[PDB]
Amino acid sequence: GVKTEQEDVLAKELEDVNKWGLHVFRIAELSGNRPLTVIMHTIFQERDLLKTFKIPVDTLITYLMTLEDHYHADVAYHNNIHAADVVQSTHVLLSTPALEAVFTDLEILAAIFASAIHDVDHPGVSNQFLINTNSELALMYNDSSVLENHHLAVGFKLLQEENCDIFQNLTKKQRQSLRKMVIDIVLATDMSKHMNLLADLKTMVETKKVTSSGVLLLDNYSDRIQVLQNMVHCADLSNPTKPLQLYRQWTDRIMEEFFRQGDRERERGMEISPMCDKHNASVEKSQVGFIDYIVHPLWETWADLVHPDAQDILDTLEDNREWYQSTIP
Ligand SMILES: [Mg+2]
Ligand SMILES: [Zn+2]
Repeated sequence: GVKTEQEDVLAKELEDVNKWGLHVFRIAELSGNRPLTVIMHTIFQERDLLKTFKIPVDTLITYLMTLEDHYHADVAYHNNIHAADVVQSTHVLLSTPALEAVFTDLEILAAIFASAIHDVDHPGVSNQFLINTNSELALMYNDSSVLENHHLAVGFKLLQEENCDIFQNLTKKQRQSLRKMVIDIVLATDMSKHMNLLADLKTMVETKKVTSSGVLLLDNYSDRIQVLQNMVHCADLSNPTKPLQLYRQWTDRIMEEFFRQGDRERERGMEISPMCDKHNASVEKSQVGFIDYIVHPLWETWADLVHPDAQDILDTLEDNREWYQSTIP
């Protein structure tokens, strides 16, 4: 009737679910490689989303396990642990004081569902690799946000498996709005969209308006979805902002995945993609470059939007950047 000793240690780790720096690798081990299922279940309960959207709990668990099973266990980075991490990171960003009572239950559901599906069935190679090899996926999506289109299509298609339709009790109006937001969020995870997303976030910080209660004013769809898009984008680019023990595990994983792509490119006589050549790699210099050109400008702009809620996240990012700089040989 009550939990095993393993289930109890897992539940104690899940008490950090509202904190930046959750031990997500430990949750992966303890859950029997079910980090996405257990973290999504915990967040759905915590935010009362089963009651709000009348999601049968058996349907939720069946869908979450099905979704987790369509992440590839042999992919070192773009797997269920990364999905779980982005979900939990989105969950913390949604709870930021500057956004209190800003977003509806449906918008919260969209951002979390989007986070959960955002990399499903990732083959561990880039859009460019799928385009250059003339893959079926690239043919299907006309070389345009190939992986991100595929993630969405799989995330939604899995709702049609036996007892998997977690949206069965939503009205058509709820479903159409949820779907448009989830699509808008996942398509924005394509790094080709980063510069336009960041420009729009900066424009929003420059024209920023606050309510009498001190929270952000977002009074049109365009502004609301832009913030959710940048939020899930920040969660996706949050590794360098985590405590260094977590950041370094993510770096080991992305470099294993990139080097594997580089090995496949070299064996096929293809040009080796940036940072994918294990014989010509500067892990440390690449991380400092990633932080300086991509991650820090994004998180600095996010920190301005929700000032001062993200100051400790930005501090961890700057400390991690200095640590990698100090190890450049
Ligand atoms: Mg992705
Ligand atoms: Zn991702």
